[PDB]
Amino acid sequence: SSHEQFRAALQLVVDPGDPRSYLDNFIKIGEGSTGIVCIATVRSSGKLVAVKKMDLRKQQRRELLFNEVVIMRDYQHENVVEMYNSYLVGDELWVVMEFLEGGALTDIVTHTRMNEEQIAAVCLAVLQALSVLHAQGVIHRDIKSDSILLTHDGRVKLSDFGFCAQVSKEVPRRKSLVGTPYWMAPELISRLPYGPEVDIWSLGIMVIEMVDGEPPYFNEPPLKAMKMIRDNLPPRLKNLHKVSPSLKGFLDRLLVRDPAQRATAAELLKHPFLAKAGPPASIVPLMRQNRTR
Ligand SMILES: C[C@@H]1CN(C(=O)c2nc(Nc3cc(C4CC4)[nH]n3)c3cc(Cl)ccc3n2)CCN1
Repeated sequence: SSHEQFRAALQLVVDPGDPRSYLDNFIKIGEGSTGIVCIATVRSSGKLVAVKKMDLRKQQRRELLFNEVVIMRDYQHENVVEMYNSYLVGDELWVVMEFLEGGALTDIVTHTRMNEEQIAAVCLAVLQALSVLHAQGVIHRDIKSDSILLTHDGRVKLSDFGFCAQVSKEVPRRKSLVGTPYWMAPELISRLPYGPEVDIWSLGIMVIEMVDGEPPYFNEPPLKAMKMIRDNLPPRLKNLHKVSPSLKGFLDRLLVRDPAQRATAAELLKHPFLAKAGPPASIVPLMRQNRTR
């Protein structure tokens, strides 16, 4: 049947065997839309790893977990969480990854104000990842603060590629409605042909997260937020008058409704706002203390 076909297919691109041959002491530390994140310990070693566990039977778009394992195989980039191995355990896909001990950007945003040196540092790190991914035809399609992980020394890496897509010379655009409603680009909510530009819109929403502490429409039912994103003017900062002209001029190039006028990752990397971008040390205080907005 279709599930057995897909499971056989997935078995062909993952590593063989059971990672319980070398992983001990699984503990759930978090969850996302497709499954849970555990920490585990390499047997006979002190090495800590993160393991994503996704039940195939619960997935709305199982083919995109194929994309994650395949496209991100041995992807080595300073701003991308490293994937080590993948396995099929019963009806679950397990993906063994680097453990980032600074936590997720979501936790920083909810507990503290960030200054613009810190906001620019985070944006620089994400756009360096996206600029390369987009040049290779990879659309992430789930950019948001929960997809951003930090090290204790303040490095910033992108993860959560479970919704990603590959575009090509032959098939340069997608139309699938995929992502997290409050961060979705309007042309994607509209199921119009779209390219990597949808990640740039989502980054704009994450910038609003970093400035305001939440995305626009965050307490609205998700279908209503999607209707307002699709139909209304781009959402604005609640704290509009507390940010510099540089940051607003930057944000104005991300939250552009027309994908053909929205800035690309490579263009944004040249923007004057990112000359503010602080070094890893500027991020470190954000994981150790809180400062209300
Ligand atoms: C849907 C997921 C849910 N998340 C967590 O559960 C998650 N991941 C972490 N560290 C990771 C994650 C990974 C890959 C991605 C396995 N490596 N290191 C965390 C580290 C600390 Cl200190 C505190 C809380 C954490 N929560 C954050 C990412 N988005």
